[PDB]
Amino acid sequence: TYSLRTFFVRESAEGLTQGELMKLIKEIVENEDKRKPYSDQEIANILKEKGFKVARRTVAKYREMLG
Repeated sequence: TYSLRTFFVRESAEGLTQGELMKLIKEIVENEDKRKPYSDQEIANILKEKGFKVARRTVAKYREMLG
């Protein structure tokens, strides 16, 4: 009740909406870790994966929206 479409959007995000990114960040924290939680640093690092266009700053903002 959420999954849809395929998965293949490495080179830059699909112009996703700010709202989509939110759930995206939270989704990443869906199965975080205690000794390796998806903190703003992590999620932010994830972006380095050459996927979405985030940033410690942006993540920080989201962190508050969810964290």
